Amino acid sequence: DSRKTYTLTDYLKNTYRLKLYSLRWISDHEYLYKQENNILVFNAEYGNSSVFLENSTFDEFGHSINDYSISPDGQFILLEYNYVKQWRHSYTASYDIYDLNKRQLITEERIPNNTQWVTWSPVGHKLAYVWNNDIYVKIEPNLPSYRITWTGKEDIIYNGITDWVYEEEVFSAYSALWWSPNGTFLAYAQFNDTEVPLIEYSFYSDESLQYPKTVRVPYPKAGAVNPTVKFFVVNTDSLSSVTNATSIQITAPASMLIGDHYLCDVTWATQERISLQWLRRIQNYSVMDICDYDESSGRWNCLVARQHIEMSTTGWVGRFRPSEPHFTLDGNSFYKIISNEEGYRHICYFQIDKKDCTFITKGTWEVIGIEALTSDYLYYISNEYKGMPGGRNLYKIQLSDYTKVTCLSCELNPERCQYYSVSFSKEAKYYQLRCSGPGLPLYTLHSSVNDKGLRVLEDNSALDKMLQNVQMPSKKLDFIILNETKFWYQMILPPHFDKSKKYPLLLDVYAGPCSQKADTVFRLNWATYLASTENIIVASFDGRGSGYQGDKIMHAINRRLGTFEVEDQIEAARQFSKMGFVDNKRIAIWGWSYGGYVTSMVLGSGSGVFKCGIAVAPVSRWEYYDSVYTERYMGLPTPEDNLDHYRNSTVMSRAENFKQVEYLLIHGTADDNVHFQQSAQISKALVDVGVDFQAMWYTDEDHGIASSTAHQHIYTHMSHFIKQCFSLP
Amino acid sequence: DSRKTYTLTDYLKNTYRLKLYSLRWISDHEYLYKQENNILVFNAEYGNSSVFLENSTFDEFGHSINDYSISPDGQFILLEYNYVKQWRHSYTASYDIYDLNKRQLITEERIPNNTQWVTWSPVGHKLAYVWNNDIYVKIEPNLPSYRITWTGKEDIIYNGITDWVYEEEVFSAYSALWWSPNGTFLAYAQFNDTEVPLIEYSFYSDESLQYPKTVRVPYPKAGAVNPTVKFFVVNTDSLSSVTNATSIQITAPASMLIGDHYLCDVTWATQERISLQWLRRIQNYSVMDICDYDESSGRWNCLVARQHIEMSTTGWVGRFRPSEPHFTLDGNSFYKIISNEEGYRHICYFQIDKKDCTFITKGTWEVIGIEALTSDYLYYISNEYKGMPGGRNLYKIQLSDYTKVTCLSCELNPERCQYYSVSFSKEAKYYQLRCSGPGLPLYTLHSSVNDKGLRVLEDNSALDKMLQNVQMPSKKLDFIILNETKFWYQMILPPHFDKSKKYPLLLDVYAGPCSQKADTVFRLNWATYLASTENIIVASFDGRGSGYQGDKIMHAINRRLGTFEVEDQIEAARQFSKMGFVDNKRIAIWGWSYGGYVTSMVLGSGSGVFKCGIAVAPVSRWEYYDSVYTERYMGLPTPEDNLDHYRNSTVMSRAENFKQVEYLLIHGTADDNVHFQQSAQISKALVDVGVDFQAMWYTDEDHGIASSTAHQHIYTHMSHFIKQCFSLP
Ligand SMILES: O=C([C@@H]1C[C@H](N2CCC(c3cc(C(F)(F)F)nn3-c3ccccc3)CC2)CN1)N1CCSC1
Ligand SMILES: O=C([C@@H]1C[C@H](N2CCC(c3cc(C(F)(F)F)nn3-c3ccccc3)CC2)CN1)N1CCSC1
Ligand SMILES: *[C@@H]1O[C@H](CO)[C@@H](O[C@@H]2O[C@H](CO)[C@@H](O)[C@H](O)[C@H]2NC(C)=O)[C@H](O)[C@H]1NC(C)=O
Ligand SMILES: *[C@@H]1O[C@H](CO)[C@@H](O[C@@H]2O[C@H](CO)[C@@H](O)[C@H](O)[C@H]2NC(C)=O)[C@H](O)[C@H]1NC(C)=O
Ligand SMILES: *[C@@H]1O[C@H](CO)[C@@H](O[C@@H]2O[C@H](CO)[C@@H](O)[C@H](O)[C@H]2NC(C)=O)[C@H](O)[C@H]1NC(C)=O
Ligand SMILES: *[C@@H]1O[C@H](CO)[C@@H](O[C@@H]2O[C@H](CO)[C@@H](O)[C@H](O)[C@H]2NC(C)=O)[C@H](O)[C@H]1NC(C)=O
Ligand SMILES: *[C@@H]1O[C@H](CO)[C@@H](O[C@@H]2O[C@H](CO)[C@@H](O)[C@H](O)[C@H]2NC(C)=O)[C@H](O)[C@H]1NC(C)=O
Ligand SMILES: *[C@@H]1O[C@H](CO)[C@@H](O)[C@H](O)[C@H]1NC(C)=O
Ligand SMILES: *[C@@H]1O[C@H](CO)[C@@H](O)[C@H](O)[C@H]1NC(C)=O
Ligand SMILES: *[C@@H]1O[C@H](CO)[C@@H](O)[C@H](O)[C@H]1NC(C)=O
Ligand SMILES: *[C@@H]1O[C@H](CO)[C@@H](O)[C@H](O)[C@H]1NC(C)=O
Ligand SMILES: *[C@@H]1O[C@H](CO)[C@@H](O)[C@H](O)[C@H]1NC(C)=O
Ligand SMILES: *[C@@H]1O[C@H](CO)[C@@H](O)[C@H](O)[C@H]1NC(C)=O
Repeated sequence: DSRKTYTLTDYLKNTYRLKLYSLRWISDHEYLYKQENNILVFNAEYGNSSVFLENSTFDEFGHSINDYSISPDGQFILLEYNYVKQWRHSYTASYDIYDLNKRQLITEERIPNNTQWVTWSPVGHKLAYVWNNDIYVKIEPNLPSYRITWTGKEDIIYNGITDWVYEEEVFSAYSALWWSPNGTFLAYAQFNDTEVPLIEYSFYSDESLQYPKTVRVPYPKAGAVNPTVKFFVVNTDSLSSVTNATSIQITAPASMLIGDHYLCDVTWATQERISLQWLRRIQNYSVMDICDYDESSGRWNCLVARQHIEMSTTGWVGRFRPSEPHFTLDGNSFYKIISNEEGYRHICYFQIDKKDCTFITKGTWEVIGIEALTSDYLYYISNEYKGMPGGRNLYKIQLSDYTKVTCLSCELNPERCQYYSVSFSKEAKYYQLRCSGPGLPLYTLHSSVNDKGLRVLEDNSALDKMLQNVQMPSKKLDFIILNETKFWYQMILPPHFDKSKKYPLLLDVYAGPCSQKADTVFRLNWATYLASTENIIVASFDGRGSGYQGDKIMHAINRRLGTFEVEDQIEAARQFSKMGFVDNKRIAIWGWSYGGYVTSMVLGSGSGVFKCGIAVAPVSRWEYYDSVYTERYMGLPTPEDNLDHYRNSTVMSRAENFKQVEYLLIHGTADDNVHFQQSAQISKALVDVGVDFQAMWYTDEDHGIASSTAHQHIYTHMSHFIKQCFSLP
Repeated sequence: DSRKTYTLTDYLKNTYRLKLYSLRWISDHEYLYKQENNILVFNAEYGNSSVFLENSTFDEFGHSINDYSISPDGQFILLEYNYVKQWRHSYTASYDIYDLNKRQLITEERIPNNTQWVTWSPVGHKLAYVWNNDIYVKIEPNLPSYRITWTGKEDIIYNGITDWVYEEEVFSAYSALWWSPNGTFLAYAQFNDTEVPLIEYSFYSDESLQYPKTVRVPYPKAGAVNPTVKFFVVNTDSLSSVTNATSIQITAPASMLIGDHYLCDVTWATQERISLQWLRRIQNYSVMDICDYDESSGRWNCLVARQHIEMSTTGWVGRFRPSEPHFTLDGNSFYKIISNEEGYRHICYFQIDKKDCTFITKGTWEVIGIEALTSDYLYYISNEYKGMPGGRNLYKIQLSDYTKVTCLSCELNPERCQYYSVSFSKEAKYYQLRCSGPGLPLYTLHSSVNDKGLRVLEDNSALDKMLQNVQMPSKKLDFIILNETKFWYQMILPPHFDKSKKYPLLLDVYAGPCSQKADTVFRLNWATYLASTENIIVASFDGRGSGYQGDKIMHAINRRLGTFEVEDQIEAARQFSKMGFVDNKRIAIWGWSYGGYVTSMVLGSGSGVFKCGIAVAPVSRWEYYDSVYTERYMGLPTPEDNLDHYRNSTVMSRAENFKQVEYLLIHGTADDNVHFQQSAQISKALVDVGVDFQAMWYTDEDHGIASSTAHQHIYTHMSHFIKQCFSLP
C-alpha cells in the first residue's frame, strides 16, 4: 500500500475538512445559508435562492465583523464585532445595526461597546441587550433604549445574564432573557452572588505586562454559598421614557423557598402563559409552575393546581437537569421527556390541570430529544433502532394513535447513516437531516407532508475522493457483558487490521455521568492519527454511569463518583487485553476533564493493567469542583450527608500506586472551570511519596487548551509520550 | 576497582555527612557547643567544659524549641518556638524567656505570639522586638514593654524590620534595628511601601484547603515605585522616666533627597556616634554620614566635614552594596574595603574628618572581608595566596607597621586547606578557623596572643574512613587564557579519569555579577554523583562579570546583563572540547536562578555547542526581577536610560533557537523571588513558535525548592533527563 497515512500534521493543520451545511430557518418555507460570505435565502420546496446580503456591502466597515444576526422580519441586521471571549458561552462584543430597507447603517442610539448579550424579539425587530449587568430594550433600532433594571453590579448582581455557575451548569448560555412568543413580554432572571466566594488565579498576559494580574470569579465550590435567584416579567408594550419600567416578580414555590434552590428552566407556553421549573440544591426534587398573565391585576398567577412535581428516588432529576416541556398551540397540554417506572427516558403527555401524565413512548431504549410538535405529530430523536444506544434516528408519533410510530431516517442509508440530528422549519413543514456517521456526513432536505426526500444539500463527495487516497482506520462498535448487562465499546482500528498481530491499545476515556464515548459518529481526530500512522488501537468504553441506557446504568454512580465508572474502565481494558490482537504489555489510558479524573483514578488503582497514561485538566478532589455539577451526583460534603465519600474519591489519596506507571499530567494555568489547583494538588501528592512523573502547564490557557499554538503543542507533546511509552526495546 | 560509587541515593539521603563545629562565643574566653543535644560551655584556653543546659530541662516545655539565645550577661535565655518561615531571612515565632539564675520560666508580660524579630541589647539583658510591624522595648524580661512606634501597618509601614526587597537585596536580614554598643540607644529604619506594586500568586496549601489563597507581597520590579525609608534613634535609658520617648530622625543628605535612594548600612562607631551609608537609586554614588549625639539638644548632627563619598565610574558601588566600615575603639578613624585605582578591593584607612583615605593593602588580588580589629592588629580574609582567586586565607596586619603582614592560615595544611573562614571571640583573644577545602573540612582553635594552635575541634575522621571505600571524583581547579586575561574553571572528574577517553560534559552555571563558581571548596553534591556514578565531567567557569578578580572583570557586564557572561560560558565549552577529553556530541548545560537564565540564554543562542539543558527558577526578562538588584547592573528600563538592552536580553526573544536543543524548565509555583511568571513566559513563547520541551512545576515550593520531598524529586527528575540526554542509543 503506497498511500499516505493520516498523520499528526493532517490532524493539526486540518488537511481533511468535513463539509457542513448550517442553515437557519426564517419561516415555514425559507432558510438562510452563508455561501461565499454572501447570505443567501433558500426556498425549501424548489431549491432556488436569492442573494439577501452581498459579501461586499460592508467592505468599508472598518472592523472585522464576527457574526451577523438578521431580525425575524428581515428588515435589520445586527453586526457583531470586537468579540472578546469570557467563559464557555459568555463574551462581550460591539454591535451595529444596518437597516436593510434603507441600505444604511444606523448611527443614532447605538448599542454600547462591551455589550454582554443581545437578542431580537422572536417576531419583528425589538432588541433586548445587557450592558454593565443591566437590561435594556429598544422598540426600534434607531430609538433610545428603555432601561429595565438599575441594580446591575459587576460580579455581584446579574440581570438578564447568568453568573459563572448558571452559565456553565444550568443554562449552558450567558443569556438569562426570554421573550414571549410575539415579543410583548420579556422575562428575565436576576442572580445575586454577594456571598459566593471567589476563585482567584494569575493571568500572565503578553510578555510586556510587568505584573501578572489576578482574575477573580464568583465560583461556588461543592458545599459553598450559592448564588440566589429571582425571576421577573416586564411588559415591553407599556414602556415609558418618563417613568421607570415595572418588572413583576414571580416567586418560587414554597417547597423551594424553604432552602437553597435553582431556577433551571424557562419556557413560554403561549402569549400569556409561562412555565418555570425550579430545582432544590438537593437535585432530586423539582417543580414546574405554570403562570398566567392576569389582565386586571397586571400580575402573574401560578395556580397550585397547575403545579407539577418531578422527583427521582435513584438519583438526580433529568440527564443534567429537568427536561424542557413542549407545549401545544393552545398551551393547555405539553410533552416532556421523563424517566419512566422502568427507569428509561420517554415522552410523557401532561395536561396543565392534571397530576398524572401519560407515557406515549416506551421500551428499553431512550428518547434523546423532542424536535418538533404539530397537532397531528410529535417528532423526536431516539436510539431505538437496532437496540443501539450509540445510534440516533428521527421518528414521528401519531398523536391520535400512539401505536403508529414511523422512523423517518432509519432506512435512508443504513450503512452510512446511523446517527442523525434534525432541524425543522417554523411550523415543521420541512426538516433538514444531518447524518454524522458511521460514514461521511450527509445533509438532506425533506418535507413533512409525505416525508419526501427533496434534495441532497451536502454529501461530502470531495472529501470522500480525497480520503480514498489515504490509509484510513476503521471503527468497530460492539459490546461486552458484565453481570448480564451489555456495555458498549468502540475501537478505532489501524488500516489493514490483522487479528493475528498484537497492537498496543490506548483507552480514550471520558466516563462522566450520562456520558457516551461509544457511538456511530464519524470523527477525524487524534485517535485517527494514532490508528492510521502509529498502528495503535484506540478504544473507548461506556460503563456504569454512562447515559442513554436507562437509570439503572446511569444512576449506578449516584453519591459514588470515582467508583464504578473507574472500575468499569479497568474491567473493559482487562477484557481487551485478553483479546488475541491486543499487546497486554502496551495498554495506555488518557482523558481530558472528567476523563482526566478517571484516567488518574485508574492509574492510582494498583490494577497493573496500564503501563502509562495522560490526564489533561483533571478533577482531583470533588470539593474543588463547582457546586451545581458536583452536588448533583455527590450530595453535600458534610458529615451528615456525603463527606466520607468526597474524601475517599480523591486522586491524591492514591499517589503511592503511581509508582508503577508512567504519568503525564497537563493543565492550563488560566483554567476557570477545573482550576489549576486540582493538578497542583496531584503533583504535590506525587512529590510527597517520591513518584516521578511528567508534567506540562500551559500558560494562560483555559479548560479547552484550544488556542491554535497550544492545541498543536499539547497534541505534539502527548504523541511523543505515547510513542515513547509504546516503543519496544 | 570494586568499591561502590557515590550514587544519587547517597546524595539525596545524606549517607556521607559532613561534620561541622558550630560554636557561639559568649565572652572573650568561652563558647557554647551542642554535644548530644546538651549545651556545653567550653573554656577556650584549656578545652575543658561544663554542662550549661541539660538536654532534659525543656522536656516538659510542651513545644519543640527551634533555637535559643542567651543574654550577653548570661542571666537569661531566649527560647524560640512555633517557627514559621517567611522569605530568605524573615520568619515569625513565639518566645519565652527563661531565668538562668532562678532557674524558671518567666510567665509574666510575655513576648507576644507572631513576633517578627527579637534581639538582646549588646550588653546586659534589654530586649527589643518587633510585633505587628511596631517596635517594643523591655528593660527587664519580666516587666511591661514600652511601645516605640504606632505607625506599623501590615504590608505598608515596617518599623525595625525590612520589607521584601530590603530584606533580600539590601540588608540580607529581616531586622532593621541597631542597638548602640552599650545599649543606651536603639537605632532603627522605617520602610514605607504604600505605593509599591504587589506581586500576587496562588498558594494551594494542604489538600483540605478548598479555595487557594492569593499571596500579595509589595515587591518593586525594575523601574517601578520603590519603598521610601526613614531612620530614627530612640534613647531607651529614658523610657522609664518619660511617657513617650521621642524617636529622633536623622534625615538623608541633600544629595540623596533629590531622588530615589536607599539606606544601605548602619554601623555604630561609639556610644554617641553612628554612621550611615546611603545609596542613590542609580547605584554608582553613595554617601556616608557620621553623626554625633548632641547632649544639649537631644539631637543627632552629621557634620559635612565627616561625610564620605564613594562612587564608581565603571560600575556600581561595592560587590553587592557599599561595604561596612570598621571603627577603631575611639571612633575617630575607620577601615573600609574599597576598589582602588587599579580596580582591586583593598583596605583603606580613614580619619572621620579627612576625605582622602590611605590604602593599607595592595596588589592584583582582593580583600574579601575585615574579620576583627584590635588596638594593634587588623585581621582579614583575602585571596592573595598563590594568586588563586578561588582560595581564601586569614591575614594579620600590624597597625603600627603595614609592611608586617602575617598569613595566619596559608601554611597550616597547604594541600588540604586553601579556603578558610574565621570566628573570633568577643575581644579577639581566640579564633576558630574553618577550613572548607579542597580536602575535608577542618575546624581548629587558636589563641591570638601567640597565634598558636590550641587543638583540632573537628577533623572529619569518621567521614574520611567511609570515603576510602567509595570511588570518589576528583576536582581540577585551573585557568585558561582569553585575550591576555586569566579565567578560572573547575572540573569534577569521574574516578579513574583517562585523558584518552571522551567524556560527556555538563556545564554547571551560575555566572551572575560577582559570582565565583571556580573555587577550592570541598562539596558533596549532585555533581559528585554525576561524576562518580554516571562518569560525567561537571564543569564550571568564571567569565566576565565574575568576582574577586578586580573591576575590569566584574564590571565588564555593566549595563549589559545577558551578554559577555553568556558568551563566555559558550566559549568555555568550546575550550573544553579543545582539551580533547570531551565528547562534543554530549555537552549539556544547567543552572539555578541566575544560572537558569544563563543556561536558557546559552540554549537559545544558536551556538550548536550544547545538546541539552536544564533551567531551574530562571530569570527570563529583567523587567520581571526586583528593582534594587536589576537596576544595580542594568540601570533603568526607560528609553532615556537602558530600555533597549532590557528588551534585548530576554530569554523569550530566542524561542526559535530552542528548536536545536532539548530543554527542561522547572519552577516552584510559590517563588516569591523569581516569580513563576518568569517561567510562564518562557513556556508561552516556546509554545508560540512550536518548540517541544520538558517542564516541571513544584506546587508551593519557593526559590530554593528546598522542602525535603521536592528536593529529592527535582534531582531525581533532572537525573533521568541528563541520563536520557547522554545515553548512547
Ligand atoms: O466542565 C465540566 C461540566 C460538564 C457539564 N456539561 C456536561 C455535558 C452537557 C452536555 C453535553 C452534550 C453534548 F455532548 F451532547 F453536546 N449534551 N449535553 C447535555 C446538556 C443538557 C442535557 C442533555 C445533554 C453540558 C454540560 C458542564 N460542566 N466538568 C465536570 C467534571 S470535569 C469538568
Ligand atoms: O535572588 C537573587 C538575588 C541575589 C542576591 N544575592 C546575591 C549574592 C549575595 C551574596 C551571596 C554570598 C555567598 F554566597 F557568598 F554567601 N555572599 N554574598 C554577598 C553579599 C554581600 C556582600 C558580599 C557578598 C547575597 C544577595 C539576592 N537576590 N536573584 C538575582 C538574579 S536571579 C535571582
Ligand atoms: C402579542 O400578544 C399579546 C398578549 O395577548 C397581545 O396583547 C393583547 O392584545 C389583546 C387583543 O387585541 C388586547 O385586548 C390586550 O389588551 C393585550 N394585552 C396586553 C397584556 O398587552 C399583543 O397584541 C400581541 N402582539 C402582536 C404584535 O401581535
Ligand atoms: C443580594 O444579596 C444580599 C444577601 O447576600 C443582600 O444583602 C443583604 O440585604 C439585607 C436587606 O437589605 C441586609 O439587611 C443585609 O445586611 C444584607 N446582607 C449581606 C450579607 O450583605 C442584597 O440586598 C441582595 N441584593 C439585591 C439587589 O437583591
Ligand atoms: C434526595 O436525596 C437525599 C439524599 O440521599 C435523600 O435523603 C435521604 O433519605 C433517607 C431518609 O428518608 C435516608 O437514606 C437519608 O438519611 C437521607 N439522606 C440525607 C443526606 O438527608 C432524599 O430522600 C432524596 N429524595 C427523594 C425524593 O428520594
Ligand atoms: C507617642 O508619640 C507619637 C509621636 O508624636 C504619637 O504618634 C502620633 O499620634 C498622633 C495621634 O494619634 C498621629 O496623628 C501622629 O501621626 C503620630 N505620629 C507618629 C510619628 O506616629 C504616639 O501616639 C504617642 N504614643 C502615645 C501612647 O501617646
Ligand atoms: C552608655 O553610653 C551612654 C552614652 O554615652 C552613657 O550615658 C551617658 O553617661 C554619662 C555619664 O558618664 C552622662 O554624662 C550622660 O548624660 C549620658 N548620656 C546619655 C545620652 O544618657 C551611659 O551611662 C552608658 N551606659 C553604661 C551602662 O555604661
Ligand atoms: C423561488 O422561486 C419562486 C418562483 O418559482 C419565487 O416565487 C421565490 O421567491 C423564489 N425564492 C427565492 C428565495 O429566490
Ligand atoms: C465604541 O468605542 C469607540 C472607540 O473608543 C468609540 O469611538 C465609539 O463611539 C464607541 N461606540 C459607542 C456606541 O459608544
Ligand atoms: C429610576 O430608578 C433609579 C434607581 O432606583 C433612579 O436613580 C432614577 O432616577 C429613576 N428614574 C425615574 C424617572 O424614576
Ligand atoms: C576549666 O578549668 C579551670 C581550672 O583549671 C576552671 O577554672 C574553669 O572554670 C573550667 N571551666 C569549665 C567550663 O569547666
Ligand atoms: C507612607 O507614605 C505615604 C505616601 O505615599 C504617606 O501618605 C504616608 O503618610 C506614609 N506613612 C508614614 C510615613 O507613616
Ligand atoms: C552613574 O550612572 C549614570 C548612567 O550610567 C551616568 O550617567 C553617571 O555619570 C554615573 N555616575 C558616575 C559617577 O559615573
